[PDB]
Amino acid sequence: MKGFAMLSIGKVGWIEKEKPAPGPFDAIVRPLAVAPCTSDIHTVFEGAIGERHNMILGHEAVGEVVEVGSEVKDFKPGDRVVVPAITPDWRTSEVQRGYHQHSGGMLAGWKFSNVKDGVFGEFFHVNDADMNLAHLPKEIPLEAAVMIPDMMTTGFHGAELADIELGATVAVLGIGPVGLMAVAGAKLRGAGRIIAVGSRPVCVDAAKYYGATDIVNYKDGPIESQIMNLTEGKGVDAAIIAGGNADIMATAVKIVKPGGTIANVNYFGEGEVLPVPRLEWGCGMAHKTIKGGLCPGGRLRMERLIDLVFYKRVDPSKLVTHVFRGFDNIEKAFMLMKDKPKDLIKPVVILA
Amino acid sequence: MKGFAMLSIGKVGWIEKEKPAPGPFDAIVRPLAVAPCTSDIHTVFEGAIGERHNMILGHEAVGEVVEVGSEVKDFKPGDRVVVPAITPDWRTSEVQRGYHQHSGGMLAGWKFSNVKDGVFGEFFHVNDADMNLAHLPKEIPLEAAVMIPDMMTTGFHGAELADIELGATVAVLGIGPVGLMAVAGAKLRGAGRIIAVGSRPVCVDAAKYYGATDIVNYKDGPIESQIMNLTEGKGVDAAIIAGGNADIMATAVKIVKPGGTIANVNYFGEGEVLPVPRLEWGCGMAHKTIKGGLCPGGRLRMERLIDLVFYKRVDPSKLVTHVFRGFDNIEKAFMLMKDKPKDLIKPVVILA
Amino acid sequence: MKGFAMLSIGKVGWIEKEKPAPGPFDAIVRPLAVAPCTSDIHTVFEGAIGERHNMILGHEAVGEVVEVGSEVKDFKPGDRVVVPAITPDWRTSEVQRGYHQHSGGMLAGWKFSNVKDGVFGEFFHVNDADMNLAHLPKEIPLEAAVMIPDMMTTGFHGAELADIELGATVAVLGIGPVGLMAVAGAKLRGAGRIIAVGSRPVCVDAAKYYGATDIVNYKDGPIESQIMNLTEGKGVDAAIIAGGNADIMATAVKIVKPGGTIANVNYFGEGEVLPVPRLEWGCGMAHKTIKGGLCPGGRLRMERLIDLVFYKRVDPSKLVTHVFRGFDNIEKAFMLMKDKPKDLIKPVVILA
Amino acid sequence: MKGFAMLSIGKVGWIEKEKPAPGPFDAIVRPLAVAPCTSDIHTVFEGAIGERHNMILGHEAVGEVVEVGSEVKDFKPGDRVVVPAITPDWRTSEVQRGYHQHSGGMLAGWKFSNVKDGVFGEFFHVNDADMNLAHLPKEIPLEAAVMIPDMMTTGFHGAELADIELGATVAVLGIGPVGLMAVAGAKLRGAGRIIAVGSRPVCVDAAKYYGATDIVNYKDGPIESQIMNLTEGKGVDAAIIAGGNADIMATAVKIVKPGGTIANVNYFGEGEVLPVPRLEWGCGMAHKTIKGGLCPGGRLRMERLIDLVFYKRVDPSKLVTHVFRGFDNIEKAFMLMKDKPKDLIKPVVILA
Ligand SMILES: [Cl-]
Ligand SMILES: [Cl-]
Ligand SMILES: [Cl-]
Ligand SMILES: [Cl-]
Ligand SMILES: [Mg+2]
Ligand SMILES: [Mg+2]
Ligand SMILES: [Mg+2]
Ligand SMILES: [Mg+2]
Ligand SMILES: [Zn+2]
Ligand SMILES: [Zn+2]
Ligand SMILES: [Zn+2]
Ligand SMILES: [Zn+2]
Repeated sequence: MKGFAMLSIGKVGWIEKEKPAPGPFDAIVRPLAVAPCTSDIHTVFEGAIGERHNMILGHEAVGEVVEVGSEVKDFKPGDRVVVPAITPDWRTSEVQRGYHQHSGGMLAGWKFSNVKDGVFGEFFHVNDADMNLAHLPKEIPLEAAVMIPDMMTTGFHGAELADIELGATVAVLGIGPVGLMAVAGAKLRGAGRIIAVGSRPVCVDAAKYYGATDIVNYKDGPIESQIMNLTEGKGVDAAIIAGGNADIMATAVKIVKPGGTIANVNYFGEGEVLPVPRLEWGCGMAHKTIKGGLCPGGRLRMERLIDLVFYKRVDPSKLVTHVFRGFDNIEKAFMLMKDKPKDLIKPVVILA
Repeated sequence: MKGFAMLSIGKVGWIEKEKPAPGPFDAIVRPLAVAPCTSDIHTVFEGAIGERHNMILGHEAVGEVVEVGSEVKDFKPGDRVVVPAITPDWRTSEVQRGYHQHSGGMLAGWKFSNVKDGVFGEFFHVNDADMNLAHLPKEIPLEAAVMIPDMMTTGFHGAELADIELGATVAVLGIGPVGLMAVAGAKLRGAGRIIAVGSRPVCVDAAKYYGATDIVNYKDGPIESQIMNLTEGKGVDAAIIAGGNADIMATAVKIVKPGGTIANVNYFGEGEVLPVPRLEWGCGMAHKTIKGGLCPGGRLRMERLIDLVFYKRVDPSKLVTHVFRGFDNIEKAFMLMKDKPKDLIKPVVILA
Repeated sequence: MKGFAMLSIGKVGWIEKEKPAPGPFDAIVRPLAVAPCTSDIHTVFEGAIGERHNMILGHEAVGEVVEVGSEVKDFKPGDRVVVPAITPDWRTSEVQRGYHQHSGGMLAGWKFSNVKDGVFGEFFHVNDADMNLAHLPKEIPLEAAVMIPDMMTTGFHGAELADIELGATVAVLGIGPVGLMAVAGAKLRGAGRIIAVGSRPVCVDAAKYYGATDIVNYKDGPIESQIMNLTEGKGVDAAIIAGGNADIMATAVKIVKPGGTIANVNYFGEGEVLPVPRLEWGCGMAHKTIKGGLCPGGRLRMERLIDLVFYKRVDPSKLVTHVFRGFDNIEKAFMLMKDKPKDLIKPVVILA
Repeated sequence: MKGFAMLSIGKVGWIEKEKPAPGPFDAIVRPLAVAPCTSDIHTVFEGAIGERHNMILGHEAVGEVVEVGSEVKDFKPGDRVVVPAITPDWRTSEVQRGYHQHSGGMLAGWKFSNVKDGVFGEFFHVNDADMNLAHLPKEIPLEAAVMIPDMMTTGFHGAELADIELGATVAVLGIGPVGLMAVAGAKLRGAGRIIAVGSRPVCVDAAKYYGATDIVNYKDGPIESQIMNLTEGKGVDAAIIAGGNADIMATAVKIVKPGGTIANVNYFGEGEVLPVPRLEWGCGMAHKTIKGGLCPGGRLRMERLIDLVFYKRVDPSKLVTHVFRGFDNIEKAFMLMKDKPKDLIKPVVILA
């Protein structure tokens, strides 16, 4: 089996492994469309996950079931499905506590390209298919559906974590593809004014498209000072962090009103301490709740979002700026993620 | 002072009372636009709230502050403001418990046209100006603003009480002006498929406009059996009741899945017991939570929805089907509410 | 294998079935202690759950794992374990919605003595041992442990659903074994004044022992008015229904303040509609949230409640008012529950 | 009027000011018992809240209404009341958002000894008497009652923020007088195992009394490793921070399992950044919510805790280790808090 993988930190390239075999509850899927995530980049050229040798990359795919186990009941070979980035083992302690994201350990929900070969192969292995796969309606285009596995649940679980109230003002720090979905999520939660913080013209134009009402470029002065003016010094009702480094946490706390929420879905890789300003955090009493969690995965999550797209509630189409064909391009698309052109948001390779 | 009021049960007609005086914290407002509510009808021709003599009617109004109290600080004469239906007394017990709608009593938050003279007068009295009035931006049309005081908050509170989840399937029972806002509400909470239950063609055409994805007319079979078909027998994740009589509660509990929520914002007046089917209510264990409450009021509440319209989040314009002029029409508009023409949703009289 | 079962409605008696075989993920447990539930009585002598033939009864058991499936990993033969009444199939949809009680259907989480042979046999079958069993520390006495599987979770789930707040005033309608644990539940959620509604002298004495501060005997006038008296017409903050018929739902709504919550864990069998007084329910607007759900089950639920006992948080012992020995007795103890002696609360049969 | 106050940072001593005059809705109270707060110490010898000149200190008092406003209706001279540390202005925006602690600004609800003269005087001023005062039952001793205004609400609010679940394991970092009330609050939220982290013997003896089941003395190794052991490496379900500096935040995040809650009610005064270890915070994805808010104040809050004491649900008595008589000792008591003797927890001076 041919598959684009991580060779060792700082080194990738196509390799060959043995086609996976489904367990009684698993399914083997053949990619139809995939996408590279900035996370893979950090995983390969920054060892964000530790050292890994010959691990196929990728965790965002839409495929066709080619083989199922003896115990799979809802998916048969030939079925078109959307595959979640998070594919947990549903029979664990934490699944009973309500946090499947952490089934069997912190961030254990995430398997693809972490402790299991990713989706960038001629085939890949999905565990517990009846629990972790969702059928793909034929009316939803491959390009768009692939934004569902990770971009859309991360952005949306940003908006979810914020406890956004009807007509509340929400600030989104980081307008990348995840931020763009976090902006759409704030709009899906009844957000009134949505202040998107970003500087890429391609990202800002998309943000306005998804509901952004005010754009804030940091190259105009401090973010906390700009948001404060925009809100007559009232601050925002919530702040969703979708990107940036450690610092961005301080910004968040400073622009959020007392009793406000700061929801984080960004993956910090630098330093070892995320800054929480004690003065603006009411010396630990301003009731500014800070949240931060991995995006939900699993069938239901996928089906939920799939309806959101099916009923024109949101269209992830705008996130895809590049489209390529054939496996060979999985590599071209990948690198494209390492050096973000000013016209790039999210590339996708149809696998025809 | 001139004002259209309720004389005796079944009897209305213009009367004259003394122009009200502000307290140190209250304000006097001169209406700029108002709307009759079916409530008033029930209040007069059905004494839904008891016997009342010479009570100026109306509780939905957008006006101008003509006179403030000595202690009012955020409102002066000349200011255009939206006056919420619910204008509670913020210094009570229930306010500390978080239920201003019941400040000082059950539904005591509601004063206008209940224990206070309505807004259908040359002038009306608004208690606690700084806590119960909200500035109306010039860009928002009066026809529209007037829908915020009661229709939008009630409709929206329906969605709010429902505990909708991203992608969740919501069913709204009753597509009246309130139900229509409940349909926009659910869509504002990120509902996916929204099933609107109603028959009036003028109502359904709006329902589609506000997010309904499927129309269910009881004239085609039992509602419960239809929703069950549309949802492959899965049922809905939540059902908002915005109209109907006692029965409808049974429908609700029957269409919602175990674990779902039945949110009610409808005003039931007959019978003395609301039906909750034990069988499909899991014999008291299918976790189908039932909620029901008076719409929130107050400045903040209004502010929030004012922003929703301000940010083209939702447009209440479509609720206004008829626009009249001058006080005199407050009566034609009132009657018009009694006998709902097949082309009427919500009548509004401008400038008086 | 010998086992006391339900032959047909109104008829019970011992029968013999073949000893169950564990699936790769199940376990075979040998009871060490068990207890009859009023639900068995109704299930048999009132077909509360339909016609059943040769169905071993009982669902509250403590025992020893005698055989495990090839895939079980946390349980081995010889282990002492507490077995939850609810033993769901954790790989279902509703488990992703957060309601394992309804995994695969409304109330589907409950298998023992419903769709699966009960625990009143020389052996019984527990599905998904790692997800549905919990180790029993030797320091906890069997008489006590057996109260955890159903009585404890149900009563505690009463308090839980009640949304009790520190110092809140709770009322427990029905002080049977479940009400008793609902009384300890409220105390566990930091309830201040706890009003227990009941007449049996043996129950009231236990109620006082678990935290009730006032006793209300319906034999002294209408409950609704008596509680109104005790609370200067303020009413209670929440009302936990732990027994009664359908009429109790009304009493509940009537004693709860606007914004309060009615939490019901009682299994209603009569009639086909649970009354909800529209008047005192604010005509559908006093915000009186009504909740009612089956008790949670599974390993975790059992581990949590086990620690409560282990750390002397609560002592179920007082619930056990009779102790028998040997299977023979499983029948005498069964009958004992049909005709509640004025000195009975909960009988338990030791060792098998 | 005689009163012990803050002359300027680092300097204190009695001073004289004019007896305060009640506004239409206020009340003047004469102290019957009061107590020093570690915070006054910081506020004075560490300017934790800025420079201040001649500000009467203290915020924890039980007194006698000596004069009420013309508008006050629930309080008359002679009445014995408990006066909450937090005494907000109930007619603000933040109050409609449900955070009276921040009425008029961040932490703005805390007036006493912050922006208003404290309770350490012959008389003191209480704004909004009907909203911010609560009657003290004669059965509750003064020593005990003075522990309600700040210690109890803060400790309890810690447990409240933690989102503790029945049987959940909770850790309390810091067992000071507030931490002792968080240990009590945890037990009041249904906690099973409660791990108290502290070294002062008089504090641990009290900790055990309030429900602590395990004592962790940092002088035996790293707290995180000790808790990890005690918990088989599982970690705690919640961590309430009631003392320590910045670092303690790191400890919390390191001992709480994924999906756990770090609830802070500690007042941090050093540095400008509270540490949040990215590694063990799941790099911003371990779903380890961090909370932290000012203790609730107001009449209702006080009435709730008063009931808790009235129904022997908790007894603050053991927090009081010293008692003194007359004003003169308010200073002896104050200094007693600056240099914590090994036998001190909370000093109270009776008869003002
Ligand atoms: Cl704003
Ligand atoms: Cl559907
Ligand atoms: Cl009371
Ligand atoms: Cl443990
Ligand atoms: Mg579909
Ligand atoms: Mg505006
Ligand atoms: Mg243990
Ligand atoms: Mg009392
Ligand atoms: Zn990416
Ligand atoms: Zn109307
Ligand atoms: Zn029973
Ligand atoms: Zn203190």
